[PDB]
Amino acid sequence: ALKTAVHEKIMNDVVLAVKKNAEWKVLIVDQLSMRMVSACCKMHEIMSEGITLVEDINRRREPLPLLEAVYLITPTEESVKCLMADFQNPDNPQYRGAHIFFTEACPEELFKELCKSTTARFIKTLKEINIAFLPYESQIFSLDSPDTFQVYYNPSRAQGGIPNKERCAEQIATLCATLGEYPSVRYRSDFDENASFAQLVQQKLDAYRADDPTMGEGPQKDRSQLLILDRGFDPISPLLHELTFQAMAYDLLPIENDVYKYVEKEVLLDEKDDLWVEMRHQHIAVVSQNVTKKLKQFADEKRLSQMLKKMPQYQKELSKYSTHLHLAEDCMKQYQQHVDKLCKVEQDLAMGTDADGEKIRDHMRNIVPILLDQKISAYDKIRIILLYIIHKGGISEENLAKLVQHAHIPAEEKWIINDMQNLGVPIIQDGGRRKIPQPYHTHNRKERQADHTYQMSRWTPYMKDIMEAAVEDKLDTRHYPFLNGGGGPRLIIFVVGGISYSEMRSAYEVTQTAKNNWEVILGSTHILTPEGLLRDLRKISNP
Amino acid sequence: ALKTAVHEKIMNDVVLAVKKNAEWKVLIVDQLSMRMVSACCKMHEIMSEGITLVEDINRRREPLPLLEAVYLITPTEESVKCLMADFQNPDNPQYRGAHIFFTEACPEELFKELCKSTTARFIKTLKEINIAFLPYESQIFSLDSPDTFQVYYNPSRAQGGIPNKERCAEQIATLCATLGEYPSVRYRSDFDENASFAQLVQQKLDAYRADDPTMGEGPQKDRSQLLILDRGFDPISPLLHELTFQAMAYDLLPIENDVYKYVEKEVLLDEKDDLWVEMRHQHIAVVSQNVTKKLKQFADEKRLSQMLKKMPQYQKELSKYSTHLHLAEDCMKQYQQHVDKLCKVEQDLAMGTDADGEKIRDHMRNIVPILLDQKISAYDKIRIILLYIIHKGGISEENLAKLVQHAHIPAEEKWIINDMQNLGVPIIQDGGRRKIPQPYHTHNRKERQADHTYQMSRWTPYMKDIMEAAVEDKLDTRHYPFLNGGGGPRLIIFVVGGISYSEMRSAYEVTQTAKNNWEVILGSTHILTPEGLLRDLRKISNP
Repeated sequence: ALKTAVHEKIMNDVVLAVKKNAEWKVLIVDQLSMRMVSACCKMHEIMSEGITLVEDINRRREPLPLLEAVYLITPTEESVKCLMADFQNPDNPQYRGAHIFFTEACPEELFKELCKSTTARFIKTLKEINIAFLPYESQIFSLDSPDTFQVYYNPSRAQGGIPNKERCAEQIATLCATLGEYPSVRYRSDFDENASFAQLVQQKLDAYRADDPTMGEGPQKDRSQLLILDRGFDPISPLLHELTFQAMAYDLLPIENDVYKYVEKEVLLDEKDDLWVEMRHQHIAVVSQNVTKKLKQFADEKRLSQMLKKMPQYQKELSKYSTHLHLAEDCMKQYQQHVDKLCKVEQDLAMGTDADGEKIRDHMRNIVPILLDQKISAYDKIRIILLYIIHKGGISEENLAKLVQHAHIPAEEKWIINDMQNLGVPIIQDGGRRKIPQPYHTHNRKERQADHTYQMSRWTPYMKDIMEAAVEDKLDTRHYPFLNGGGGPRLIIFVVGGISYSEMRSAYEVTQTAKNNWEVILGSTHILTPEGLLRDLRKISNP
Repeated sequence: ALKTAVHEKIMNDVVLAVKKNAEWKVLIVDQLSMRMVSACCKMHEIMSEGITLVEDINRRREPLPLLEAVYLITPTEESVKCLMADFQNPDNPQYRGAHIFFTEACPEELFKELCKSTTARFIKTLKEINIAFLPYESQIFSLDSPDTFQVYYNPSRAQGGIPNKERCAEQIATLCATLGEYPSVRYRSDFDENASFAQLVQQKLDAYRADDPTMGEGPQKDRSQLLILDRGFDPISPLLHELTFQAMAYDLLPIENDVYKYVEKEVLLDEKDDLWVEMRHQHIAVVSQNVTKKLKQFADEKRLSQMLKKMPQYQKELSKYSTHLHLAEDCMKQYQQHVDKLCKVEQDLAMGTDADGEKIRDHMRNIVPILLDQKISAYDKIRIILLYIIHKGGISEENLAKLVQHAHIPAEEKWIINDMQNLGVPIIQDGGRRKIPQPYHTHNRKERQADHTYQMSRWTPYMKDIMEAAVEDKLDTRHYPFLNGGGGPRLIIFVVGGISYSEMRSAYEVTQTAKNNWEVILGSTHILTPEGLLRDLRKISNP
């Protein structure tokens, strides 16, 4: 797991490497850093390694003059300045000394400014653990750089983007490093910025191979490939209304920064929550169902001072079981409120052949009735239109202008449809240009029987197709060439422009199947969400 | 059950008697009324009888001009005024008309004030269901008159008490009525006010027999007895630190008006809570234990629109299971914090023979060490001292003065010990008076093997002894005579001065055992609590 890799560094290269002589220190982390720490290890392991306290470099906290401090922060202005402040004045510093562990090489501009600080004296250590990415999940990582979307798709952003682009490379490089992998680069050639990008990625990791010959060590590690994909390789998947717990939850519910508040108790959906890790990839159809089947299975495993301890945790269990039903409930509600409705139109559009493989009255049918539905929202309608246009392979400046009217889609959201083009997708019918392909459409992909256990869930992400090929070592190269030559093992896929939970799900499935011992790791600039993707297209024409 | 009796009236004399012509009405209840309603019937039965809504006469609620309203309230100023306000102005009343069902005959002073109100017009009905008591539990009722304690034990309250005393009679009379019982009166003769009181009780229920010959109808109802006891019949039980869930909970936790708030969600411990009804009478030793054994047993009994309903209640279940553990936890904590400690001294004192039937170093031993314990509280110490004095059968003005000092018991609480005497209990050794008995002491009661499964729980309330006799029809009469002659069936015990949960528990046990089909119903002026009893003795010398 990528999870394990990070967990390793944090303990073996930070907490333990500093733990010395029955003493005590404070652990200072920031926004991002705390994120990954809290994703790979539990305080327990940390606190019980000489870490009396843990807290945010920013949020001001109480001084501890006689204690060494371990700073595990990112080379950002904010953090570095907050650091410099903690020792902005000797003869009154807080924390006896300072052990600095940067998340990634520090800017020579900032680094140099730190060396000319009153803080330079207290610095007893100075390293960086090379972790420019967030271990979002066991098999998923995020560069947390949603702006790259712009850099990549906003025309008036091209020049003055290299900085941003290569930082992603840099970031991606540390993912490979942290995994002890020196993979073969491949990229979808149907979009040009890809090859260009593919380069920086190589260069960045060539450099990493230098500072460590262990990167890509014997065994299977060599059959490993790093495939770079652009968002345009599949505009459908990211738009659909998925009905698997995790996928669905984040689309219909208001879950800010992975935290689900409900009717006020709030809970964080995280790797740490075992239940969540075992439910996120399941159909609402059976969620509530299996959730309770789990509750019991749990009870059967519980059959005066030593007991007054078995309690605090027995309470925790019950709570998980409540929030998940409670979570799966909010879902089931929203579905009936209007979603099932859209799921029919959408599936038919993405499948090209509804439930019984017919065709459809495509051109202005099923659509309009929905587009008028006064209950359905603006974005819901935009999603249905895009999927619609995508199916037609394009549409006239005219017709499009029509659909947009029957939907009463505001002016401010009008362009979102249009810009989808910047990703490669053919939206405006003629435009008098060079024809554009669509590898993601059902008809151009290997057939899969039309026996889907659920009708509202008929679609499969092209992404999965791609994985299943790469894994069985049969992914075409006129479309997904190797940077030059080549061809765990580990399959590293990177989508510049965001990825969907359905795609994240897929990685898991492929990884937990005919896996020739293969493991698929999906990562991206950011984690996408239907409306998220929409807001993202929006920023190109209205930043 | 007394439960059934009340349930009957509420439906057959209120909800049904008003349910007419496919229409709808609102049910308006108050603090007390809602209590008993929620103890005898579930909304289901009510809501599905033309009761669209139920709510508190006080808490202001929305108007429903075209709906009749059914008021089931008590003849109190608060309620009657709130009523009079609902129609304080015609041409803008809320609720088309009004059906008033008083809990008990309304004061001619208040009643008369209601007749001269703008509300008099809207009154389409006016009755009272004759319930001058609180059906606390399935087998316990309370007159909710804690002041009677004073009337009975405060010397300077005797004259000018008859009013209060006979209202209790009146109240007790309606308990017998509501139960269709015309029982034989008996009273502990060792305390004089008893016979005196016994009288009013007879008279009050003679009167009730008049207005209804059905009171005491054939079958077993005639073997039924109403035994009147004074608090002094057992000063021990009420002082002990009981370790059965309910008993314990109310003593160590801060549970105002039967509502347990914890760490803020709050919950009401009530007959309606099935779990509570099945746990209140159990030893902490096994509470948490059986509680979880129940959780599972529940899960095994749960194995998309019709399901989005099975949810709202499945959530309720989980919550019960949490609050009870959570409740039983707060208990287990307190126990270790200091209680176990006291439980040893106390038990030894009340038993006269600790765990292994020895004797003890009684006179100033075990006591003092505790009396100094800076952790233990003032009341805890007072409890230990009383139990101590009670064991000695009394103590010198001197010694008592000593104990009180080693304990640093404030002046304000000093007398509580002394006044315990007003109840008959011999506290000041000599006093130069007529010797006083103690029927409750272990040695004067039938033997019971010293094989108590728990050491901290060795004591049995004399009260139980009394029941087990009356039931097997063998209760002595030189001490518990019949008002004159005589001798369900139903055993009605009434303690003037409060009753303990341990005693409440006992009634159940006796009722659910060798019961010759007998049922024991325990009732009192109020429900006692160790510190409660203390505060009660306090008011005699410092009202």
